[PDB]
Amino acid sequence: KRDEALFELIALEEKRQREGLELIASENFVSKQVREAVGSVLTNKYAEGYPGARYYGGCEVIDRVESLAIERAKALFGAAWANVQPHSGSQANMAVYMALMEPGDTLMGMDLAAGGHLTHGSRVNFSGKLYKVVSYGVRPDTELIDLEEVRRLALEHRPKVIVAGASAYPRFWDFKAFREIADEVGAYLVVDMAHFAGLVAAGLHPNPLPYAHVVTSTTHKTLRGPRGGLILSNDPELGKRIDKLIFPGIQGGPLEHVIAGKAVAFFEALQPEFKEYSRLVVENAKRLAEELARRGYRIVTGGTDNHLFLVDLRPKGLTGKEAEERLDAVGITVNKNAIPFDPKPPRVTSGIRIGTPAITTRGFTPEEMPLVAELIDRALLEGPSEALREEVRRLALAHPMP
Amino acid sequence: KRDEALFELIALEEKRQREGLELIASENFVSKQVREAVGSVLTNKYAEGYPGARYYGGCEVIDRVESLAIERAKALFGAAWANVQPHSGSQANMAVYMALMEPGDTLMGMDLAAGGHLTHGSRVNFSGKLYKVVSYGVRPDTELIDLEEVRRLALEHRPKVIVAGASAYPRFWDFKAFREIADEVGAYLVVDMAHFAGLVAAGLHPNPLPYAHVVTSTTHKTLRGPRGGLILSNDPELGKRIDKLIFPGIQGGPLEHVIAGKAVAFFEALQPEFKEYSRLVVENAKRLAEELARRGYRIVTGGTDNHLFLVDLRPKGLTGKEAEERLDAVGITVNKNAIPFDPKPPRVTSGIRIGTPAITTRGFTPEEMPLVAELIDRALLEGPSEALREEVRRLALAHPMP
Ligand SMILES: Nc1nc2c(c(=O)[nH]1)N(C=O)[C@@H](CNc1ccc(C(=O)N[C@@H](CCC(=O)O)C(=O)O)cc1)CN2
Ligand SMILES: Cc1ncc(COP(=O)(O)O)c(/C=N/[C@@H](CO)C(=O)O)c1O
Repeated sequence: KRDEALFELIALEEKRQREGLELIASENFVSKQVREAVGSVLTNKYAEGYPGARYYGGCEVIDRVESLAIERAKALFGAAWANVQPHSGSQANMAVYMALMEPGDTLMGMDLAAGGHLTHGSRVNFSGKLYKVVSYGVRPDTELIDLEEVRRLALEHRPKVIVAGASAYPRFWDFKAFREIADEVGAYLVVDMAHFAGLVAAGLHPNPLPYAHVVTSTTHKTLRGPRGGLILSNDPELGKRIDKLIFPGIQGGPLEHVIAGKAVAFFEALQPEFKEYSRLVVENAKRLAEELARRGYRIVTGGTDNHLFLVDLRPKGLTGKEAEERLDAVGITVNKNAIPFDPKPPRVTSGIRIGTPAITTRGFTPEEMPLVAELIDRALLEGPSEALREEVRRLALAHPMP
Repeated sequence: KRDEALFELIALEEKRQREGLELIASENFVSKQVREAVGSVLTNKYAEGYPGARYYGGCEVIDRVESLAIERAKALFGAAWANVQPHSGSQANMAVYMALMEPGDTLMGMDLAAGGHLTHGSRVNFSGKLYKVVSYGVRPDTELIDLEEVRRLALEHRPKVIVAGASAYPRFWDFKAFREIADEVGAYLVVDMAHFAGLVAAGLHPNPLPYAHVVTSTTHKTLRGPRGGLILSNDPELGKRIDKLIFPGIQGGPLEHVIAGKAVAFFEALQPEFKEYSRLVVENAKRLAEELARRGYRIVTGGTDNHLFLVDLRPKGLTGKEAEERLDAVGITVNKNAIPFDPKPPRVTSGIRIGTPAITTRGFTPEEMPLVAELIDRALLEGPSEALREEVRRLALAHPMP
């Protein structure tokens, strides 16, 4: 018997994805071959351990798959060591923190309200439960990280680990300065590149590998791979320590079908086509930010260096929650996001976050960003209408999904 | 461009799975429709939070998928609450421990050599690093759990959490007695049913749900679903606590394509055909253990009540590592496994673990277990030969599976 109730929902989700504009910055659409690998029989194999050093028979082919994912990751990112087993970006961070720190040690990371991730020290996350947390944010007058304040905080608190990277920070990172600061206090520098890993792979974002002691990431988001995690380093001895925390430390059997999907995603990113895709992501984001500024919004930090930007909605008197709702009503998905020193509480906010990776995967190009900006503005100014929902639906449908 | 090299490896793994006898007790073969759900576009959507309580818009269909998995898990096991987001059995156990304990509390679980899982308190695992561990074993004479020793250990050490369930214990569990022992010291009883979850669902193993405070599980062993984790409870208020530890506590975005696969697996397990499948799993395991005993192999406890058994290879002068290699040389896949009171460490061991869920899925019957026992025996006694490898290959190819 086919599970028809479940597959009816999958068909509805396929239709939903085709018929709207996905502007949430973390999203992307994986290729059919990434899906083919993830849906493979490799899920059937228990393969605890590492290639050639497994706790089960029968892993000869799985070992070739996992080694292929590892070697491609090292080639793609210019790394000396990789671990491709983390089930998610959160598990990548967890293994690294547990390899470098004991509970009670001090972790330094970007404040959630300023753009940091839950795993960078939030009190409701294991990162802020197991470790003492020092957070850094952005300057009120620049909207940017203040390296002098990062350094001041690190000297005062002597973190064991400093995390650079974020989920909602629209500019480049000074990885060299972060490593200088970590060196001054004897901390490890961990770079969580999840959001911008595709741009690093494409050479369109500074590469953190030479400066970080360890780099963590998601394989999804701008890298456009299957949902899962990744760890990289230029230090294979540190790598051996982290391998032990992934297994037997915090995971059991790895998802070898997902690892096969990671090998496919790395294959795709090693092709020259991926650099052009990534160039268009960055150009779409800059252009869309510019076109919204021309229509009367303000862009936090004035713009963006990467795939995402933050819209300050105060020129038009809207909250992030209101804007989210109005845009959802016409099939445009964004997410509310606090602006620096936001005057509104976090369930409300004064901003939204937009990213271009997903629409760029569907073939949107920079000359189409004025129209996207116009439709966003109309939704915000006019509120929802059937006509605007259908214009968005036609536009989405005209940009086929992988 | 298609990633031909990676897909050639997948084809080699498909061929390996067709042409050998997969006797690893923790493995199975998922159906084509479980694969189809896990390969779906649902990977593309970030769905942090829970159904009807998401961070982001656009989850209206995802919520119906996750809710379907939740409600089918509740119906399958008679639970009042379920969490279907854990990425793995390891993450299901981690979240439960962090919901019920603080680092430094006492955790009581089964000794690893006696059958307990790494996440039941191993010092190289988060369970033995974050918590103070005390372990119960089995009796040296019968190799069975002695509930009176379990009771003494609990009274002496006053654990906050007692774990019942195991990776390699071949007999039934007295969950009522474990709960009485937990109540005597005010401990929470956590049952990790990962190995026997399918047998519970089929009514062929005592159900822990009435007696445990919390039940954890994998979806991919006897449940024959996608690779992932699961949490259940008959207390929906305890469930709300644990939901917070899965997210935002230890995970980020859930794998909604895998969750769709879990829904499919639970649908398959609710079918009458699954009860007959599970009956044959247990009959095959009992018969195969009896057939090897009649060839002179020592079976730990003399037999099995479930899908797995352990062979003590000390009388044959072989380590489990050597047995695993010899069997794999002729296409019979097992894993070396610790046995109770094992003098050798986990990378060597004195035994092998065999289970029947995977071959039973391919249609192996109890009347074929005499032939499987013969092939295992010859592999250990004579070592490898192409004629023996081909005999194994023919028997495997007689049992096709899409
Ligand atoms: N009873 C039981 N059997 C099981 C497991 C289990 O947890 N318990 N496994 C659960 O997955 C599998 C084997 N996995 C294991 C992997 C590593 C270690 C371990 O203790 N490793 C140590 C020391 C190794 C050595 O020196 O031999 C380490 O890595 O430091 C144990 C089991 C299958 N059989
Ligand atoms: C009782 C129990 N709980 C949790 C897990 C952990 O499940 P993930 O592997 O993280 O999905 C397992 C796994 N067992 C494997 C070896 O780990 C095996 O037996 O062969 C288990 O047996």
